[PDB]
Amino acid sequence: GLGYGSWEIDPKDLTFLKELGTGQFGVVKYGKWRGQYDVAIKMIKEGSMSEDEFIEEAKVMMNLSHEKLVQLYGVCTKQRPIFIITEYMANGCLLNYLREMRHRFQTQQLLEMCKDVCEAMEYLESKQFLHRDLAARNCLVNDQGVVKVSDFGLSRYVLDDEYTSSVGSKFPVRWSPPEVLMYSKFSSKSDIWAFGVLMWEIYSLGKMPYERFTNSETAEHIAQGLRLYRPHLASEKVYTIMYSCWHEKADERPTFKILLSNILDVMDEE
Ligand SMILES: *CCC(=O)N[C@H]1CCC[C@H]1NC(=O)c1sc2nccc3c2c1NC(=O)N3c1cnc(CC(C)C)cc1C
Repeated sequence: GLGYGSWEIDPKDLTFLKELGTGQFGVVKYGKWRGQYDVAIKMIKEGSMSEDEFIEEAKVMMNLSHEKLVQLYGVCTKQRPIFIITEYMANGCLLNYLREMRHRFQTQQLLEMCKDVCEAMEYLESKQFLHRDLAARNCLVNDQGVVKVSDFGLSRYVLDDEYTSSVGSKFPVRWSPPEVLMYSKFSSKSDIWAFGVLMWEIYSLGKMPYERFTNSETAEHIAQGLRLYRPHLASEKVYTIMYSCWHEKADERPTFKILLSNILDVMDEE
């Protein structure tokens, strides 16, 4: 209506129903939009985000739409704190979901989670949009068990320097390729590397990558050409796919289109 652009949600249209917890940007709630539609609401804690830059980018993100990508519905910007409104993912983040042993996953289900994420990443790649921080902690699970990619691109607007450079105590070292750690060279191939680590997290049921190492030791391990190794639940064919994401030379890593074909082949063969 009057006063709200196409990227802007009227917060008065929101009904807050349940607090989901607190993340890095702040509190996340479950609610309804105009009484009928499930939504997630992330309340951006003040001082945490580059808000004017994020809002301009939110206008571009409104045009990103894919079955396996968490849908941005809009932002609430007239106020502090601002809200990010999205489709609701009832089973929470993939990381905690993988760690609940009660699910007793079949490997067929684990590969489907990889395929879910890979389709979303191929879509983002087809739009020349880097995620820049892909990890199981960022993927979400809906009430049907479908995995979708979330938080895409948001690291660009984080003001806490501990998060934004490899020198920082909160940088995702364990998801980063050597050229990121050594030179800060981000590209589609640093998303590819992180996807390989995500595949490892999935088949490891949510273990920390390099769980016996510090970040500093992980960087040295990776820099010397050493890698994660095969999770007990990964077949040889599955391990070949995730390992292909970790070529020291970025240009020898596959695209998300090639990974998708490889994953579909293994689904057929297994
Ligand atoms: C393992 C990670 C974890 O523990 N997360 C916790 C942070 C607060 C409580 C936990 N979060 C959630 O359970 C959920 S459920 C859900 N559904 C939809 C969206 C989200 C969501 C969360 N947390 C979220 O942060 N989001 C969310 C993600 N990404 C964006 C950005 C846009 C462009 C997609 C927005 C939201 C609301």
